[PDB]
Amino acid sequence: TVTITDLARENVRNLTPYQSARRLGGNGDVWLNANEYPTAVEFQLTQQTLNRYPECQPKAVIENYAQYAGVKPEQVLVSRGADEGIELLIRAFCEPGKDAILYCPPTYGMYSVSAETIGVECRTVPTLDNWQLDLQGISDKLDGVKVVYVCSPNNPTGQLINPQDFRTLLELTRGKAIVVADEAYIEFCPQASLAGWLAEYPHLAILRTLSKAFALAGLRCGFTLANEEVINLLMKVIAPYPLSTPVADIAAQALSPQGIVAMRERVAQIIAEREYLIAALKEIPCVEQVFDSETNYILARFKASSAVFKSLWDQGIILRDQNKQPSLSGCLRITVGTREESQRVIDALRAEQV
Amino acid sequence: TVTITDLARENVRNLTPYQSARRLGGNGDVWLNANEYPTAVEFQLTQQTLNRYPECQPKAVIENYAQYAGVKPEQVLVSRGADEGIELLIRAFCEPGKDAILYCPPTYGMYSVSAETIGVECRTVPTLDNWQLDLQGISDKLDGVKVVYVCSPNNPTGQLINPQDFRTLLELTRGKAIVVADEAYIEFCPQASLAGWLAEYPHLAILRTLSKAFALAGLRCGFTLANEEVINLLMKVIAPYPLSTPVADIAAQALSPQGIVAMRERVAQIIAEREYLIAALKEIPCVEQVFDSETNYILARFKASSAVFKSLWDQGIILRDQNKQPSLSGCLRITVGTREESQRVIDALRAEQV
Ligand SMILES: Cc1ncc(COP(=O)(O)O)c(CN)c1O
Ligand SMILES: Cc1ncc(COP(=O)(O)O)c(CN)c1O
Repeated sequence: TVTITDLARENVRNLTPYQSARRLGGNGDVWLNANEYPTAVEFQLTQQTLNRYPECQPKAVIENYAQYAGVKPEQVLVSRGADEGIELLIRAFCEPGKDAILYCPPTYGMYSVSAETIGVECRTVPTLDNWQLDLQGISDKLDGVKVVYVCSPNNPTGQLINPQDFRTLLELTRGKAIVVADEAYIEFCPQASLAGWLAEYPHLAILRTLSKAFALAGLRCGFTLANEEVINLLMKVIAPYPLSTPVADIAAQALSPQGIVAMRERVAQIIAEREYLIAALKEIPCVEQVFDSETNYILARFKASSAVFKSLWDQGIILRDQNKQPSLSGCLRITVGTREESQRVIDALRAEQV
Repeated sequence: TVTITDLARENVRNLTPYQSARRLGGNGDVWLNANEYPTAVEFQLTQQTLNRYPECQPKAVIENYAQYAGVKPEQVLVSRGADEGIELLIRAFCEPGKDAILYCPPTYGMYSVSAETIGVECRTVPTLDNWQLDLQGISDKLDGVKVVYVCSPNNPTGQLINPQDFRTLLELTRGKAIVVADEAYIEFCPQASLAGWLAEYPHLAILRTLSKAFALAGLRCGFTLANEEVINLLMKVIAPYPLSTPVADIAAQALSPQGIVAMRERVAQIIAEREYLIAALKEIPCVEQVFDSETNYILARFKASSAVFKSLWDQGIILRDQNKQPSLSGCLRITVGTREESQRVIDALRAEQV
């Protein structure tokens, strides 16, 4: 007898779904585990046309984002979060069972999940001790690679990748692979974006999202910025109607000139709060080291991190365990929330210190 | 020199994106080309939690739909329309370059588009003259097939597939392939659903949507109904956060007991309007034949169909040309809208008749 499971693809049977979830509804009161902006920003629907299909690429959203990002509208694609952008790039450039993607741990886990699910080889070149790119390592492992993902600023470590090294990576991949700069957190350090480099690199693509600084993770709205040739290829593999009208409606509102002003205020707010938390953490006994951050989260190494994580977890303070990540033994990632939430973390940590 | 296009997958370079679009903004006043409910049903957001990520599978949506469909919650998956359900099935059961899908033209075009884009062989077995399944043909072309798609009622022809033949198809595929009954239009003939057959067939999957009878195409919300084993496999390949909160919010509202009552009223409305249009069309000179329908659209063969289509198009009456579809020479698909819209069609057609 043949089971339904026997009919599934081998890679699908053996893969482990992305570990995003880690809930405890009505149990935790302080959520600093998903890099979400801490407070809700309200939006209401303005377009009651739900009986009709939306545009594949809502014009107002594309144009408002292009204006905001400083790129041409033809260089923008909107999708269901940066997560879908990751998928589209593999779907368009990586032949299953032939081509591979390359990423550098420790970093965002969806690059690997998407490739493994689609059936594309995952090539890894761990970053250096300070999490900067191992350029020599990458240079000798590019055969068969079609897409390279580099998160900058990096999640979960928090630092920016030296642009001088992005220059090198872009040269190494010229005429060989698409370089994807994941800028999910670039709003917190806008001057470091590679968006203005498009005219120099035909193979450069950039991932953006409304889930973090924009405080709209619930909208599942992201973008890919690239030269027209790349955008048009991605448009050949995207679903016909990837964005719902309610999302196009509210996303456009959030990207209005006033919306941008508000987003920048949110960034300033988070940066000021981040610096408070960083300074405070460094003084806590159970904290061994706090790593520099250019995002809305902080990576810190703790003494008995698993004990600390479980202790805060039971207290309703939900963080993100990084102990199993390469090079991140003893590290926990703390999202920057409100001052009160930072104080909850600080006070709880001071309660450990053995 | 290597171009960006040279880096794209061969199948991606050669494929032709799905032909959904056919717009003429502010030019057409009567839209009967996408099988959308003709009037907007208003919904407002009730959950201002947009800064937080949604659940992968919003509980209220899953439970409300399960209740409505008469199946167990564990037998339901929610996605970005039935379009994504089509994708998930290929993604979970079809190994690119090894396995194939099978469908029977003329039918919905996304089965082929998804398979071709992913890189899975498309096996076709045209339906018979009356668009019923060519069972003998299918029986001899199942080698390597992992997923079979059958739209019932069928788009664009409008008729139901004889359940006696679904029984045969299910036996032919037992322990070999997943049979997917596309029930995007089952709300118009609910008694014909195969949802109650799940306990008898481990390999049966059903596609459902909120885009038609539910009048919520703008929400991009669909479902897949199947036995738990199948649902769980599909859940291994779906994106971590496939549904936005605004959509989960409003979809749940539309699936409330009162929402179901309203949907059924919409169905009754459309059926009554459909019968009016069918009866009227048959009498028009330029109409050669009107085919039976159990949906919210009517397929009809016309004399000089291309002339008729262009004529109405220029008059602001937008239909869906089927002239290029196998066996559908001279046919146009007319969505059932309001009485006024049906009259516009009837009056325009009577203006031809040469
Ligand atoms: C580095 C990184 N990239 C991309 C994403 C996805 O962003 P999205 O909510 O637009 O699908 C995330 C969200 N955790 C992320 O951390
Ligand atoms: C037969 C059929 N199946 C599936 C779909 C997709 O439905 P959705 O708007 O839920 O992605 C459609 C929409 N035209 C359809 O006609």
